[PDB]
Amino acid sequence: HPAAALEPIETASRDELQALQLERLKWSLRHAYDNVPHYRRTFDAAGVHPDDLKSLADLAKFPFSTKNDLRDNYPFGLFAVPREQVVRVHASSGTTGKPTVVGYTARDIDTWANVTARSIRAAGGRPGDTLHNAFGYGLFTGGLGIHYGAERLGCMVVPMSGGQTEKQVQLIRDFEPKIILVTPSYMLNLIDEMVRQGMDPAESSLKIGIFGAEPWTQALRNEVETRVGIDALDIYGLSEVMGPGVACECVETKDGPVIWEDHFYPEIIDPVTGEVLPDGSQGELVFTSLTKEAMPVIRYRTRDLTALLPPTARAMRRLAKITGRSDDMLIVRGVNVFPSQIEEIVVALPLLSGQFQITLSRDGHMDRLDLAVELRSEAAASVTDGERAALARELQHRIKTMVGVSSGVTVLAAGGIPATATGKARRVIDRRQ
Amino acid sequence: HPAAALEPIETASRDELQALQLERLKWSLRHAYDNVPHYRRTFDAAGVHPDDLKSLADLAKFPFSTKNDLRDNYPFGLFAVPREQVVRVHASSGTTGKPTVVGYTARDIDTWANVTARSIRAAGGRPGDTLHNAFGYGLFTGGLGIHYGAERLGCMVVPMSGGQTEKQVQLIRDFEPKIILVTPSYMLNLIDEMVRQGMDPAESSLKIGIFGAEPWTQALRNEVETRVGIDALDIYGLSEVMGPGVACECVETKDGPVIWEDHFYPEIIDPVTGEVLPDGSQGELVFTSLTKEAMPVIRYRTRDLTALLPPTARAMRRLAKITGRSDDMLIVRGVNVFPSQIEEIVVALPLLSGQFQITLSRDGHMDRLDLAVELRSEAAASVTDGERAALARELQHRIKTMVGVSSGVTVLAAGGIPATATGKARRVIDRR
Ligand SMILES: Nc1ncnc2c1ncn2[C@@H]1O[C@H](COP(=O)(O)OC(=O)Cc2ccccc2)[C@@H](O)[C@H]1O
Ligand SMILES: Nc1ncnc2c1ncn2[C@@H]1O[C@H](COP(=O)(O)OC(=O)Cc2ccccc2)[C@@H](O)[C@H]1O
Ligand SMILES: [K+]
Ligand SMILES: [K+]
Ligand SMILES: [Mg+2]
Ligand SMILES: [Mg+2]
Repeated sequence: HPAAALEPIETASRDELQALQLERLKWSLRHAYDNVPHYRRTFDAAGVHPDDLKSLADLAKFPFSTKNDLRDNYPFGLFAVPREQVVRVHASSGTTGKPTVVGYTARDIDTWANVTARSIRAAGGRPGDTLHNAFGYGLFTGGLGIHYGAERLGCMVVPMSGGQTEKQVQLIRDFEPKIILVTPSYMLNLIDEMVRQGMDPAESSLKIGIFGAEPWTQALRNEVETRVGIDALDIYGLSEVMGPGVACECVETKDGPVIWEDHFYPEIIDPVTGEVLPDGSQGELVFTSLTKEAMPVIRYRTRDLTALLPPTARAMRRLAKITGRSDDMLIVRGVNVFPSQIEEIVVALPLLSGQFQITLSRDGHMDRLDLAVELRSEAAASVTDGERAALARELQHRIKTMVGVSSGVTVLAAGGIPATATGKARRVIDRRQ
Repeated sequence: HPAAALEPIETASRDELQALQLERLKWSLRHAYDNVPHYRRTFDAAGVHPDDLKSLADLAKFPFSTKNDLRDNYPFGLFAVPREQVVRVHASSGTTGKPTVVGYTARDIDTWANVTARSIRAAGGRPGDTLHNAFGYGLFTGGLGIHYGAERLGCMVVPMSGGQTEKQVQLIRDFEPKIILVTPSYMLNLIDEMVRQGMDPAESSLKIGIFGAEPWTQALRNEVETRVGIDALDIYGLSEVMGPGVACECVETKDGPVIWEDHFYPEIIDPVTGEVLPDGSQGELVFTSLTKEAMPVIRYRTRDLTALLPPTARAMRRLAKITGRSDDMLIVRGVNVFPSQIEEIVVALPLLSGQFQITLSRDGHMDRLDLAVELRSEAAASVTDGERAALARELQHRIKTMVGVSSGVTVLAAGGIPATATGKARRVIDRR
């Protein structure tokens, strides 16, 4: 429409694809090196120059980037263009109170829309389909990324965003979307609300669900597909690389997300040593962007554990199950949360010692985050019961506001959280299984 | 950058503008009549036909449309193209539990981006400026309309959306926007938060504030301009017509929103008789779209009371103060709320009689919505205090969810709300 068709590159030969990748990879390395002081330093210190890349395998010579490099160059230090050529910024959780920040040229936004349209098409969406977009609109990459891709595909986009459960179901009923884009966790909430409204979940217009932003199981898939009468497809990404639409599953094979590696070049490494592993081996997923202008990323470590699998329905490889992470990051209802994020907010309250413990659990199918924090000892003496309840509320509101997750808060006497014999607490107890 | 400069039509002659309007009006009326059964019907019933329009003055022959017509044709009954050619819907409060729903073709989106870019440019914005967009992103037209306009103009858009007050100020501090787009009420919240963070409001990077979605005073303008060190400009619109970017003020003259009447054709009428009034005269603003494909609107009554003023900085006319409305609609923090909307949610709870009263008040500079409802008599006798407090919280949450506004809720005994001698209550007491 024109976007009903596959792009030529989607069905290109392995040779054609690898030639394109090599030509873009040379450009992207040199773009990074010339235009981003950090990469100039980081390459120089590693003894490597862009010229050193003669073949795809030569990528292993180049250093890794991580979340720390963004943190150390906040807010815009990793831009490879002047800010006056940057039309979009997006923001998500960092390890400190400064968000992780990414920027995009006009071309970058166009590229993003194109791969996100490609993803929705791979999953079976078409021009003219009504599409219910329940990913968060705003600083998160999910909502706006899915928005542009769907609009580029010629879908009728319902910009629902991520809350208002009764209204979600009202509009699914009234607007009759064929496609829903939503976290897998919130999809379950929506099914529950259909039931409470007297709507059998299989009596909906939906034929396709495209789920991402967090891991989900085969069992969740079977449960959604069966109850709602849809094909459910897996859409992957992360803000640093672009957003959603880094990889997406094809409905013809349903055999895991296809990585759009004409744009986003994947490697798998041992998470401990950093050595590159052969395709089929489980390790940590690393990306190098091939077409990004504003913020090229070079061997960016996702911390996601997975594996690369051979091409099937496309010219490109696939991801295996994403089985966890190699850092301490939590995802709650699609929202990235670091324990250190919470710590910073906890310590900011002068009545609290800084001692804290997050317990994650499952209440039915819903994740629950519960936060215990300790008073300073001098404070137990003087803080009233009403004062410590308000302290709990205030802490809950700041975490909701600054991190973006809802949490139960409990305020304990000093020593109230079980510690090592010298006072060290386990920061995260995840019982969600 | 292809959006730094004015468009030719912006400084065209009045003759040339009116000739474009007439041609586009002929097209719009016929597009509506040919393709929307509703309009076929209302035109026919009014004894008029698109051919009947031979000059701009002939528009007064055509019937008005209103929110009711959207209500009666929900969700998509006023589309003039197949739904498969519509790429966007947006939704805002109706008088019922069904939202007011509007649709756009790909071309429509492009047209809307163009007039919103033009608006932000009029207010002094330029390609390369960092713009902090704090209008709500989602079903509201505000967030996404401003988004596409600012992107089109080549601003660095920060897609902040409407909440998270501490984070708003953190990112204004850190990202150093030159432009903020936000409701005028929420701008005041933001200034308070600056103070609480130990930031003097005048030590921001901001140079331009573009405020709308609701009426604001000269006094609010003076306060914001003084305290923040900016020029504040007024941007107007409504979802049925397109969104924000129907009209916007020029920083050159700061004499009220310029109507982009190459796209949106204004009339002022007496809100009682429907008679068209001469420019300079106070009445009700009525729009007819000139370029819209998916949902052409013909003589749509905004219910906004204002006047048309002569051109100054552009070829196009300006709006006077928007002084109020000719219906019972409320706006709280940019969110449209109908009393009938609230009634529908109240009546849905089977313990409650349906008797209700909204009190609006000003808590400092902040609007409060406070809602009293009555139990049915048989229920007072039997509902505990815990249950009745839970009822209040549930009503509060359903109003927040379905209407989009926060409110205090009180649950009273039957007759607890002052009524007429035969039990009619005043629905709205606006003390703001
Ligand atoms: N399909 C998925 N399966 C498993 N994990 C996922 C999946 N999608 C994203 N994640 C996790 O979340 C991260 C990035 O979170 P971030 O907030 O940066 O970006 C958005 O989650 C972008 C997104 C939005 C909508 C759909 C898909 C992707 C990644 O490193 C994974 O750990
Ligand atoms: N600048 C303003 N001055 C006074 N009232 C305004 C102004 N802007 C809009 N209103 C009121 O809000 C309605 C429409 O509400 P609705 O939600 O459909 O559309 C968005 O308020 C669109 C908007 C978004 C952001 C900025 C400006 C305009 C309109 O009929 C007026 O009563
Ligand atoms: K995520
Ligand atoms: K409004
Ligand atoms: Mg179904
Ligand atoms: Mg200033």
